[PDB]
Amino acid sequence: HHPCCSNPCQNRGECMSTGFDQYKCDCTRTGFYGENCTTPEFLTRIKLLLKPTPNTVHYILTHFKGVWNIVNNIPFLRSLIMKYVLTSRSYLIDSPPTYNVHYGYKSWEAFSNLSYYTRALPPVADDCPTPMGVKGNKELPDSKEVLEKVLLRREFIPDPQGSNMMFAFFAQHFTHQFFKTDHKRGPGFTRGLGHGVDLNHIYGETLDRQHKLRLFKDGKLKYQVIGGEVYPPTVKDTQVEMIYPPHIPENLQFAVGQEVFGLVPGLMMYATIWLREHNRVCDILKQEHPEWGDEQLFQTSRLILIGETIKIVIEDYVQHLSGYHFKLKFDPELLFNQQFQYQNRIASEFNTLYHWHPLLPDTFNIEDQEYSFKQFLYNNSILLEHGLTQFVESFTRQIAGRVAGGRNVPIAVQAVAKASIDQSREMKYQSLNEYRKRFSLKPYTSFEELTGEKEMAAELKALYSDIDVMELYPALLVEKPHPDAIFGETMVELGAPFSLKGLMGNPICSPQYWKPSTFGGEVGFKIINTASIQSLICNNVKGCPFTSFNV
Amino acid sequence: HHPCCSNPCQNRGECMSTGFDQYKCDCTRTGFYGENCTTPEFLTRIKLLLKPTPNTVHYILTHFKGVWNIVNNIPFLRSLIMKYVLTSRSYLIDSPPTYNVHYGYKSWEAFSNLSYYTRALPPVADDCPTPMGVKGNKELPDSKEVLEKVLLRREFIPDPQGSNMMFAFFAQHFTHQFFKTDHKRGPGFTRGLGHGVDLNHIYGETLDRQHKLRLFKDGKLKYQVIGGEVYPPTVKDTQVEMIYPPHIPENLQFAVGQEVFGLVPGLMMYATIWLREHNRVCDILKQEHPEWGDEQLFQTSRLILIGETIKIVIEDYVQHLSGYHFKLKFDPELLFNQQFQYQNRIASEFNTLYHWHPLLPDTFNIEDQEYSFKQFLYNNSILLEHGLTQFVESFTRQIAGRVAGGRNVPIAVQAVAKASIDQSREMKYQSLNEYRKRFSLKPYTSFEELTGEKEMAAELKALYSDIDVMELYPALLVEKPHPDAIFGETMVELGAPFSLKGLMGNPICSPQYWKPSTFGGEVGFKIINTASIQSLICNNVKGCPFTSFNV
Ligand code: COH
Ligand code: COH
Ligand SMILES: *[C@@H]1O[C@H](CO)[C@@H](O[C@@H]2O[C@H](CO)[C@@H](O[C@H]3O[C@H](CO)[C@@H](O)[C@H](O)[C@@H]3O)[C@H](O)[C@H]2NC(C)=O)[C@H](O)[C@H]1NC(C)=O
Ligand SMILES: *[C@@H]1O[C@H](CO)[C@@H](O[C@@H]2O[C@H](CO)[C@@H](O[C@H]3O[C@H](CO)[C@@H](O)[C@H](O)[C@@H]3O)[C@H](O)[C@H]2NC(C)=O)[C@H](O)[C@H]1NC(C)=O
Ligand SMILES: *[C@@H]1O[C@H](CO)[C@@H](O[C@H]2O[C@H](CO)[C@@H](O)[C@H](O)[C@H]2NC(C)=O)[C@H](O)[C@H]1NC(C)=O
Ligand SMILES: *[C@H]1O[C@@H](CO)[C@@H](O[C@@H]2O[C@H](CO)[C@@H](O)[C@H](O)[C@H]2NC(C)=O)[C@H](O)[C@H]1NC(C)=O
Ligand SMILES: CCCCC/C=C\C/C=C\C/C=C\C/C=C\CCCC(=O)O
Ligand SMILES: CCCCC/C=C\C/C=C\C/C=C\C/C=C\CCCC(=O)O
Ligand SMILES: CCCCCCCCO[C@@H]1O[C@H](CO)[C@@H](O)[C@H](O)[C@H]1O
Ligand SMILES: *[C@@H]1O[C@H](CO)[C@@H](O)[C@H](O)[C@H]1NC(C)=O
Ligand SMILES: *[C@@H]1O[C@H](CO)[C@@H](O)[C@H](O)[C@H]1NC(C)=O
Repeated sequence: HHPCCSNPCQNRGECMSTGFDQYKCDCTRTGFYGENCTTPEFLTRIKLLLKPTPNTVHYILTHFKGVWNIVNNIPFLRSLIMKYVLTSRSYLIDSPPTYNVHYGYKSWEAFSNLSYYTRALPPVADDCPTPMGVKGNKELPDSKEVLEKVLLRREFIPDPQGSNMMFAFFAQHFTHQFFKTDHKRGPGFTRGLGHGVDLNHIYGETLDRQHKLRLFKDGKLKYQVIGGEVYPPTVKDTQVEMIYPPHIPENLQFAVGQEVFGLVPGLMMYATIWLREHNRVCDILKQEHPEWGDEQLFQTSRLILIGETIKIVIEDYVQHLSGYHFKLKFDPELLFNQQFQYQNRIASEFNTLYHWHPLLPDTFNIEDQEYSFKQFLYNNSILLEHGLTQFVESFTRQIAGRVAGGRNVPIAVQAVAKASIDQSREMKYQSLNEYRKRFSLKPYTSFEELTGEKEMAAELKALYSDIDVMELYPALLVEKPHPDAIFGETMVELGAPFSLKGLMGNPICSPQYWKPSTFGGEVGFKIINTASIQSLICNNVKGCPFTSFNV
Repeated sequence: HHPCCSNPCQNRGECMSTGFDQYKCDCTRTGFYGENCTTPEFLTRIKLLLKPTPNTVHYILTHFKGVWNIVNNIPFLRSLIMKYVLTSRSYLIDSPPTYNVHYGYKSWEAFSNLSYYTRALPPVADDCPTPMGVKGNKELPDSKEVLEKVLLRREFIPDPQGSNMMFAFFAQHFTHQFFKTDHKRGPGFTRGLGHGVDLNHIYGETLDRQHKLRLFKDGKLKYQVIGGEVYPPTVKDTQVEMIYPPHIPENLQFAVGQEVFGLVPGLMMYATIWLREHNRVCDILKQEHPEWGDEQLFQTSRLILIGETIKIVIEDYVQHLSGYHFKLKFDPELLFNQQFQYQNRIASEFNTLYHWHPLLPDTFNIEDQEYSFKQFLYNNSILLEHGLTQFVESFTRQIAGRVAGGRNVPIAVQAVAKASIDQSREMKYQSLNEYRKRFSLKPYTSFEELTGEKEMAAELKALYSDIDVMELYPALLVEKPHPDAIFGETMVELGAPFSLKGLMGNPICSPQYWKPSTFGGEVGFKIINTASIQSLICNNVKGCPFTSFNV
């Protein structure tokens, strides 16, 4: 078998076979040496003695509310802290990207082929004696048994952090610009070739699709007016291909950037809000620049919406998830005297960890109605009937499920949760503990340490035998959550660096783009710098209902 | 007409219209303020006073051989100076890239559409009152007149720097991996989507093409053996599309990575040399890793060849071009504590300035034969008759033509030179002095200052009237050369920053790639770090003939 099956190299050292039975570890720039790169260099000793744990940094940020109140009101210090938040997470992600599902070693093919998701850890070799390498049993536990024992929802568990349905649907809408698995090719492949926040879910992935969605007047996107309200145009009008069941009538087949957004009225809500926003920004730009043509109005509006999106994701969305008392800041300038790569490649593990189906409720509560999954799926009538104002009011009110803590996956989507495990295995993911070490965390020594609890730990020990063969995805869903939090430590420590890179990596955050002239001057720049989830809703939804990401 | 037609913004300020008749300059991070970014900040006023001119720096680097002899032999000093050399340029190229032929303002379409060449300066707006903005006559001079008066070769002018045909054909082969204009779409479009040193001219732009060229045994490329000599395989055997006129014998229809390489036996010489090198690197790696498959052998060899290419381009090719007494070094480690983006986008102006058709001789002298263009074009028969050994010996001995200094473009390729001019105009290039200002050079004040002479200066003045509307491409070919040099100041100052970025930007230069394990261990790594144009020929050409880029 492959000599590297046992994952012998530690601390980011690269394994390489040196014969049928032998390996070598490349220890370059890791700060360690020896056969397995475990012997610390002197300066590394001093850094390991000094640097605080992830769980210490997290306490400070989630406590001392009174001190953060001082810090948040002093611009110099807020900037300084935000700088730290950005740069600490930096060295964790390979940029330029490295491995993918087919390449456990660097190659030009892996670098150059954008159809692949990248990989934070190489896949387990095809010939390894166990699924995880050398440890554990010959087969992993049946995914069905794993799902049923510790993942599936008994009683609904509300998110103690107070996440609402505006948050769950925003998460779904936002992330589906860059998680677009190409099922024709396989789970390690993506159709999101821009690899980040390019708003293709509004504008289309291809220029052909963008042009069918565009009005070609005033920079705008096509739309229709139903009962005085602006909604996306139809499939029959744009000739834009969308995914709908056969029985969905012509008038209810809305056409938007991302082919799947007719699945859920929650997604169509956000699709409508953002289409309105784009056309709203066109109106503003036209006032500032009566001399501009359609193409410049369109392109400039797009850039402004990319900035709004990054702004919102950091300052409302990430802010809410973090539970930090410190006020996060979207300021590209903080990175201007740092080493940082303005480029991104979406990691497969970023997709996997983002399978937050526990967020979904048992029913979808809009006004006085309580819709089942059967009723909610593919029903845009629900949207037209109630209206966007009622959708926002209702979803702002309705609490989401806890993600970590185990047993919170709604039964309606059990097939989807099983697929994340199966697909995880098909893509040959390494173990939870391998991923924890890759992200500077101590491996878990037992299932009890992982769950924080006794009953689930025992199911898992009976299923997996060894903690070092526990899989990443189920673990994220069963993990001991932070105190009163939606997530546990592994989700946060893996998620945040991937997030930082997708957000700050965007070319609009680079010095040559981050100028008022890129956005049509000071007014356009200001739209970016004052954007929020509330203003997005307020500016585009009748009656300006109150909103946020918590109940 | 567009209010930015006159190009009022200086010092890299950005121009933006604010109404039909007004503009605003964006001076962010330029070091200047005021209406056209012409007033220097205090620190800028100081930076200017002290910073040496490019001609001063050029003089220092081409004199004091006795000091450079010391510096070249003290590794620490050599690295310091090279670090300066690499970082002085840097800040001159927009990366992430910005403009293109269709976008004179930043847009997502320009950022993301890899089919375009990028642009160091935005195009002149379509509605400007004169071809170059507002200066000059309503029509530029007839391109045939410019070509005939100041470009076409009367007597052959030899390169006073001693460049040979090994150099000339090296330039053509190397640059045709990234200058691959998509004539189906227009001059501003490329088929080289990898945008740099990917070695697609050897391996193919697409996976379909690569797979047809590969042997699928031991990582190797397919080949044929004619008279005991290894040559590229045929169109018939591989089903690889090549450009050949109908009359070419089947076995002389060689198939290689780049479709136009059958055009010149000169190019097919290097295609054969590099094909040999790849299969040779396979043999070494197979010996090191008898446990590896064909796929890993191929990919690792590819990475090694990319490293070899960059190494040779810096230390032999650029070294020779530069005229420096200082020895340039290929060492990615020098940028690890620097700010630098590991990405590149090929600029249209880099393509334009690289039209060095004056390098070409009047005849091609191999052994005792003198070949005319008509005889040499498409004649791989010449290659087989004489052999690679005689090709190298002959090409090492034959002098190339001077590029600047005027009147040295061979009439055999007059259509190509005319096209360079016509295409510049179709792509709406800004004028020479606009390009000089973009690259930190004083604009030329007269045609006599540009040429250093009187006769061409007078023809150019009668043709163009104003120096401020002189065009880039003809200017590079008539420019007064550096003392006893092949080029003028404008070629070096524009060319060098584009080069750095295309060489150091490559992902193999990034800290996560620049490790022995990336190249299959110390043995792969050392092939890169000891590569030279002499070693390339020595290892792959029968009899190990002496070679170099100068006669
Ligand atoms: C971020 C939170 C989130 C939410 C709230 C959410 C809400 C919902 C929802 C109710 C609104 C339904 C009916 C579904 C149903 C699905 N989801 Co999500 N999904 C979410 C994150 C994801 C992600 C990420 C993927 C992977 C998408 C991809 O790769 O294309 C996904 C994939 C899926 C798939 C395809 C899985 C497969 O077979 O490969 C289905 C079906 N699901 N999801
Ligand atoms: C670098 C020096 C150099 C040399 C030595 C050289 C040597 C020779 C040569 C030798 C016998 C011949 C017959 C030609 C003839 C041509 N060259 Co060059 N070329 C050179 C630099 C270039 C560049 C750069 C282009 C643009 C290619 C593109 O953009 O596709 C080019 C383009 C061309 C074209 C039209 C573009 C196309 O259709 O591909 C012809 C015809 N030529 N050239
Ligand atoms: C990026 O990687 C993709 C996966 O390797 C690759 O897609 C693959 O491309 C090949 C070659 O074009 C396809 O093979 C096809 O052609 C062969 C030989 O003629 C047939 O026998 C096959 O049936 C097939 O039609 C593969 O189908 C395809 N593999 C997939 C989709 O998984 C992309 O081409 C790569 N992208 C780039 C830009 O090179
Ligand atoms: C890269 O940017 C390219 C430059 O615009 C772009 O090429 C253009 O593609 C469009 C749409 O695919 C073509 O326009 C089409 O318009 C109508 C359809 O209603 C047809 O009748 C036309 O024949 C044509 O298909 C343009 O012709 C084409 N422009 C060219 C080739 O110069 C690329 O599509 C962009 N690439 C990406 C990845 O977006
Ligand atoms: C190198 O790291 C590896 C860890 O996998 C070690 O390999 C061995 O570890 C055990 C102790 O010597 C032995 O029982 C095994 O034979 C072997 N492991 C396997 C899976 O074959 C090795 O000890 C480490 N060496 C150093 C210097 O610490
Ligand atoms: C700097 O920017 C330029 C823009 O061109 C300059 O405008 C020009 O002023 C000239 C001197 O009087 C005029 O001859 C000319 O009318 C005008 N150019 C055009 C095309 O309108 C601005 O005056 C100057 N501003 C400052 C403050 O220096
Ligand atoms: C293209 C991908 C980039 C966009 C993704 C953006 C956000 C995804 C959000 C969260 C991922 C998972 C966990 C992060 C939770 C809290 C962050 C605190 C750390 C920080 O303060 O950073
Ligand atoms: C990393 C090396 C780059 C630094 C070079 C520093 C000084 C170079 C001096 C002169 C170079 C001469 C001419 C420039 C014109 C074309 C570039 C050719 C190299 C390439 O095709 O790329
Ligand atoms: C082989 C070159 C063809 C050029 C012929 C047409 C252009 C005439 O051009 C003339 O050429 C003369 C001789 O070099 C010069 O003295 C003149 O300055 C130039 O205008
Ligand atoms: C569709 O949703 C609507 C709400 O307007 C509901 O009345 C109807 O029952 C739903 N149809 C299905 C198939 O569930
Ligand atoms: C082909 O090149 C050969 C030299 O081997 C030469 O004799 C012959 O004239 C060339 N063919 C043409 C069409 O010039």
